[PDB]
Amino acid sequence: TDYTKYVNTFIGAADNGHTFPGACRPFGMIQTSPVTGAVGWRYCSEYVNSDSIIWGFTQTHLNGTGCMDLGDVLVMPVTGTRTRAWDAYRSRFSKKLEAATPGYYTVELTEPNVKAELTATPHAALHRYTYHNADSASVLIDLQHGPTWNENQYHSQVKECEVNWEDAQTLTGHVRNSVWVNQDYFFVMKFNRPVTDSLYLPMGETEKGKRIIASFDMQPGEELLMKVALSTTGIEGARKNMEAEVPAWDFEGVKKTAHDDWNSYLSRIDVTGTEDEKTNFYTCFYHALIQPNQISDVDGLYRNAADSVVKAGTGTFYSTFSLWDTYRAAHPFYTLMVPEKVDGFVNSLVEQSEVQGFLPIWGLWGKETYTMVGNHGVSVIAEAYRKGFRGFDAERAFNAIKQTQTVSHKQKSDWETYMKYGYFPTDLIKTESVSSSLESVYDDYAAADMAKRMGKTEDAAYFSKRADFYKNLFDTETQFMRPRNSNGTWKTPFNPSQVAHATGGDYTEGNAWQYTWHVQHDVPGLISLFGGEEPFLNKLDSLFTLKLETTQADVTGLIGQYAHGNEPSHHITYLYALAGRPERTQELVREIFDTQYHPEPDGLCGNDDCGQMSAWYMFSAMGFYPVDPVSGNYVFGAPQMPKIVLHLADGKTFTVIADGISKEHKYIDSITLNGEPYTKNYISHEDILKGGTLVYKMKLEH
Ligand SMILES: [Ca+2]
Ligand SMILES: [K+]
Ligand SMILES: [K+]
Ligand SMILES: [K+]
Ligand code: NA
Ligand code: NA
Ligand code: NA
Ligand code: NA
Ligand code: NA
Ligand code: NA
Ligand code: NA
Ligand code: NA
Ligand code: NA
Ligand code: NA
Ligand code: NA
Ligand code: NA
Ligand code: NA
Repeated sequence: TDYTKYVNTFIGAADNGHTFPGACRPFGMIQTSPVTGAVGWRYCSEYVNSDSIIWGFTQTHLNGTGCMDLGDVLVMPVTGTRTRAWDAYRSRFSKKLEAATPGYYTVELTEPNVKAELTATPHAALHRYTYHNADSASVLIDLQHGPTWNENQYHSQVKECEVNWEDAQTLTGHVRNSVWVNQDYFFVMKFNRPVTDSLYLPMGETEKGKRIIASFDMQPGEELLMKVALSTTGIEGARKNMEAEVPAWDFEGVKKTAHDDWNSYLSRIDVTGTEDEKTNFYTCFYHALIQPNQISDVDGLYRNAADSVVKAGTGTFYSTFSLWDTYRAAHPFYTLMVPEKVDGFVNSLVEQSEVQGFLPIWGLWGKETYTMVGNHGVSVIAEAYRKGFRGFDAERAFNAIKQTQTVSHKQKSDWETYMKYGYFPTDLIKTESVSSSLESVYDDYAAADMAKRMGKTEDAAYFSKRADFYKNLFDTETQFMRPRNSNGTWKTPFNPSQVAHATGGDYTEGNAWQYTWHVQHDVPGLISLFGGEEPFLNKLDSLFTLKLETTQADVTGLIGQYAHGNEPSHHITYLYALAGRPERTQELVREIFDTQYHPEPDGLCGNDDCGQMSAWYMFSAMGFYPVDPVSGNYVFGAPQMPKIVLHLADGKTFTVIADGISKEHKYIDSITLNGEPYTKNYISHEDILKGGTLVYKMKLEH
């Protein structure tokens, strides 16, 4: 079966989603995709489905980020007049003739009257342009272009740019830009026809990039092929990358390689359901596998955070580690379904820690962006170790964890303050005091877990003490995780609904209603703080029913104050089950499936967040979720499709059956594992990997 047919790459091409529709390989360096715009300047995302103007095609993209992006090397077919203003090469296009499938994108560009087709290898983009008009057939190569939230930034974003025509078919160059991350890239670009003339357009005073119009001698209907390979290291690295992957001009072959690569992953799960269910699921699977992105050359060389070219220990170095999001479910998903990449990811995290002094917080292009809170590379490593991954040096990995959690670092990890108080005090830490505290607690728990498993008794005791610090922020009077002053008192006034954006506030992208539940490692301890299951459940009921009338304009993703697009919320629906009311978890997961994920461009409730929203969906569809990722226990909610078969790495299969699932039959009567009654509220990683059959008998009665 061809599972790629269920991937709709336009899903999430919207303000809520921030996906890209163009061609990439799983975990690749190239995401070659259209840049679109409308009227005025859009803050974020290079493509949205409602736009009807294409600026060109860039070679690098992040999937589902809030605003960070790469968007390097804009190319655009041009016909007619060669010299124009920088913004005058754009084109309308029809939706009818735009199409995509994993590894491939095509669109008809009305203005130049050119069809564009894009495919990709791990390090190269390959384009095929058909010039219906071949009048001064040309290509714009725009090295100034990049994704910025305003136009002033756009015209100043390049710090350095050098290009060279090596011959009539080959352009090479180097760009450094600054916006979201300090990025150096090098490229080799080749055309399959000789360039007959080239022109540099005049650049703005602050523009350090270049805009090149390259021309070709062509006739109507003729094709031009362009390939471009990138490198972090140098032009020779880019050349070697190209030679390894696109040595000639085999467009159909590259497209097929990409198709087959995607199917080699997607075929690891067989979903039975409606067409829409399969489209939702396989598109999620696709989104989860776009990143982390390989950025090393084919020989393992990469440019690291010290701006030095070095060799990856494993031969491959990855970045794009959106760890605040992904530690929660995307990383667990890789441990199950993409285990052969986990050791490589851990090695990449550790190597960068050894350069910068702490694990990547939000790693991009091998650099640090410091985005969001916590240090959740710690969870990823501890989880991998707990689950039996041994393709990394555990001593080096634990040293990275220990340095991360005990040596203070930017932007938020002031451990002297933290250990003085047992929390980050709101009066001393201007923003995110509570979110940074509670999220750091999880990392200390993870550190303790790995320490215990390595027999590091003293370290385990140290980190276990820190893992209890969540208790220091729970106000029993109001029953919220509440900001706390350095003098011990609670912050007043206190509005538990007030959303924080570091406008400021003590939480991250949310409020106390969400963060009160952020104790993934010790849900029993949190229940105890509440005074038992009954008051805990009463407070959850309030979370899911509280709507605000004077604020909170877009309620996108919200069920009361539960915010499905905000990652702190992702484990919350499962807390009902963990407090002895699983039928409510079952109802709520179904509600999320009914409302928050549809197989349409505008069908997502929120940005995909580098595969985290997608991994949430895939786990929840199977009926279990990693509330506590390091534990390797998956807490039951309810399956959402009739049957899901996992093909595991050793040839075993784990089959999930939602026996009798329907619109109203959404509750679980009973669970059997390998034919025997199963009464625990979770299933272990080990039990999944053993293979077999998990049958949820579905019912109406509740
Ligand atoms: Ca989010
Ligand atoms: K923009
Ligand atoms: K860039
Ligand atoms: K279409
Ligand atoms: Na425009
Ligand atoms: Na089109
Ligand atoms: Na011509
Ligand atoms: Na950049
Ligand atoms: Na021509
Ligand atoms: Na590189
Ligand atoms: Na994790
Ligand atoms: Na989690
Ligand atoms: Na992982
Ligand atoms: Na890395
Ligand atoms: Na990184
Ligand atoms: Na992990
Ligand atoms: Na979660």
